[PDB]
Amino acid sequence: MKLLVVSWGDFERAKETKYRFGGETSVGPSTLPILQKVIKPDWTVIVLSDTIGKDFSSVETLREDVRNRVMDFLDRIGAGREVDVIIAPGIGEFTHGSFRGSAMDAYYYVLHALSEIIPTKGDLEVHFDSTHGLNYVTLLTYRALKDLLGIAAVMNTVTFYAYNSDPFVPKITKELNINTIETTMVKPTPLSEPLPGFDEYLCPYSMERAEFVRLKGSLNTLKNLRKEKKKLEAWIGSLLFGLPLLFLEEFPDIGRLESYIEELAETWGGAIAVNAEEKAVTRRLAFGSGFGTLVKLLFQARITRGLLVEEPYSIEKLYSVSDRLFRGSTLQRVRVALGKIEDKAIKYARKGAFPRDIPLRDFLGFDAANREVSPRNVLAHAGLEANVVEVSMEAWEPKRPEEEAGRHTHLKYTPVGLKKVEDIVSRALKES
Amino acid sequence: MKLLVVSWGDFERAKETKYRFGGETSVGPSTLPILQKVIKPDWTVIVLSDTIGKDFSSVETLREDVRNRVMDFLDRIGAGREVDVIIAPGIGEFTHGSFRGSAMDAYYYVLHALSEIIPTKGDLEVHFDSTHGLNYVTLLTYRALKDLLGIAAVMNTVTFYAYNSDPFVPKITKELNINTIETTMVKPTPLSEPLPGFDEYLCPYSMERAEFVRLKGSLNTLKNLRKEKKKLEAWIGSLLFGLPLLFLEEFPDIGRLESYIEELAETWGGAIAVNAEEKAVTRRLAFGSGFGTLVKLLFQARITRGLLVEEPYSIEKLYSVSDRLFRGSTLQRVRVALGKIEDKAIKYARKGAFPRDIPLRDFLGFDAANREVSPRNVLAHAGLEANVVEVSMEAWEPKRPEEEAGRHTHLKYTPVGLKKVEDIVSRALKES
RNA sequence: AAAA
RNA sequence: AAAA
Repeated sequence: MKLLVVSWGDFERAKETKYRFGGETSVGPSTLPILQKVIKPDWTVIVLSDTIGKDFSSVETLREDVRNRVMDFLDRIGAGREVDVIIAPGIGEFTHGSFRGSAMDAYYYVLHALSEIIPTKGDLEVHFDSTHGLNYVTLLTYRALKDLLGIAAVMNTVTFYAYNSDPFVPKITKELNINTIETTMVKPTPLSEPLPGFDEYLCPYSMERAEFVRLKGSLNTLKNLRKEKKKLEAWIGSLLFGLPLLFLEEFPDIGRLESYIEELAETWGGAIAVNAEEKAVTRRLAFGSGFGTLVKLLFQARITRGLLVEEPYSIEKLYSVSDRLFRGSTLQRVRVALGKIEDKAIKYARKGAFPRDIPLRDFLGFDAANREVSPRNVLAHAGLEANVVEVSMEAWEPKRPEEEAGRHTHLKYTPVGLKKVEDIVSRALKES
Repeated sequence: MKLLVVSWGDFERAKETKYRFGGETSVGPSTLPILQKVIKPDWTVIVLSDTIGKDFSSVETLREDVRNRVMDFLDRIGAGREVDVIIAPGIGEFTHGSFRGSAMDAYYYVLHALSEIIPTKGDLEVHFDSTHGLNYVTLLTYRALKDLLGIAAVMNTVTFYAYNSDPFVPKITKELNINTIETTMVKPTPLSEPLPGFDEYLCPYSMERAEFVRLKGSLNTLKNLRKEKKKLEAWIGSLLFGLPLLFLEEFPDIGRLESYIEELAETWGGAIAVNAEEKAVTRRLAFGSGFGTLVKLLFQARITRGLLVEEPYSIEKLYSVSDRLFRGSTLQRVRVALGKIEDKAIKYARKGAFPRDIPLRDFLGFDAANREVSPRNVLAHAGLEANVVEVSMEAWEPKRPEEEAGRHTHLKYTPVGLKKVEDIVSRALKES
């Protein structure tokens, strides 16, 4: 899949020039037609600031004005309708109207929008044009794109190309080359932050205390998050630290994560004030880092949901999941931890023993004496510490016990064991 | 250390305006004075494109013209002269001049310059202003700065703030807010790139192939680097995968890395052709990703050189190096590996026995079953594999042997063991 | 609890 | 080349 993302400012103010790109040439006010002709992408995203809009009767009319002006300009330059348009919240005082709010709303808004567009299945070839962009929208869009692509790179091959034309200068420019400014294979970077404090999801920009306190207390989302926070941090730590059983057992509820992000986004939306008379937009609520973390968390769950299975969870599944999630010494750590349990399983099966509901301590033949659960042992043994894991082997008639034992031996956390694992992993994440 | 980095284009064409920032107010053509007043940095860096240059016979004439116009503008506005100016290789055709080369040279040049300015001891508070920047020079400078700060964060606390003013509309705007667009605690990111093939240090942009193959063959750098490559990759993998003994034994020669980077940078500099009459700059050689990797590699060595000591290496020294360098399950694996060696050493010291130069396999009491060195066992056990490591206890009179064994027990790779480990770690870095 |  |  080939994805073209372009950063635009006041696109209607661009002068007619010509562009050079992939040994093609082109005449007009935009790079987008020659980029589409050479790169031939499956999908195009246009990112710009709402600060070009002029219809101040309401928020939906402002977006409608900006969107009509993009669609009119696409027909003019001949670029086709097969496009997504991200209308980011911009800032500044202009003659045609006034736009106020946190500038970082643009990062959170674009991140949210891109998280619903970037495919969560298959390889990605991503092309980014900064040519026409505002400094601030371009930098925040670059950053949001890189953050989600780093997460998609845990499951899939992700390549990224950046473009920028030579500087335009009126009255002297004959033609602009579209330069390559980046060519990267994106490294896998799983989410590596805890969920923050409840002061950090939605922040007052210009809303008084009575309205904010009442609004913050009205949100189901912050109530339900208080309750799941430690479970979600447990899951984040499972990709970061190499804990394949914790990855499956703490796998988040995607419907639930959707409704948290929906409720925060539409509360941010409802707090935007549009004054038709003064031609002022005030974004009275600002997004905080916690909204960004939730968006990334949902995206990471969509990227990895292919690996989630129906319990019970076998050694063979834990190998299979681990091969997709983990690399380097992390992956070898997991294979050493799983291998020790698999070896004992092969020996039991060889002698027609099939233990059920047995603590991992007993299965491995450890001392009943060492039942304290340390951070050190939970983290250094892929989360499979002998005092928190229970083992069950299915009974079968073995023929090749060395190939068969692994799929027939199931592991789960004990109820008590899970809660101690959750505490250790949550705590290790927060002291990163 | 507080560090201010600024991104400038045609700084002289900016209009007088009012800036708001940190409760202060400033009237001027530049953000720089109000940024310096409010942030009070220890050091300022200005990054701009050489494509502003006017009457050039030579590279030195180009750079003098540009530097002199920056110093005129600094004096004219608030700012002082405790300033580095990075004059970056830019691109495009302008009234006064024509600049041809790889646009990505700006990234490698700014990365090289910042690697010689950003301090490599102590915490970093870094401020980045993009308001006056060219789109392409701004992204490449942001990226370069983030790449180096990620390495610095392995050893020190690094915080990063980015700023961008509201958009300027000519003749209309009056006051401009300087907005915050990023606040970040920079995550530790050790270098995760292998050194590339020998075609990726310097590439012809505009050079005859006879001239290029002759230059290549004349470079001591590429000859020496052919010999050192696997060793340098072993050391990169040691921080990445958690191998504290390999980190000490393969610690690279800083004087030689300096020499390789200066030869590549000097060669790129001399391949730059200036035609006085047609006012044309051609950078005949482009920097490749391998110049980037050598710069990051020298920086990560400077950041970590305070941890290095001479042989021998105690279990106590390896705990402390691991405590500074490693986190999560990587550190807890180091501690378990080292702890098993210490435990066994206490048992020997209790019996008054002080064995020397003994294979780790024999020291731990391993049998004969396997003597092969698997990537799995090297990477999963913090590079302390049983067949490649030799243990020496240096005899003392034990009183509290459980407190004393760590000081007096030393580990070393065997000469044959070091080679296999290098091959395994080098290959792991290249696959992942 | 031979690589727990 | 502060809405190429």
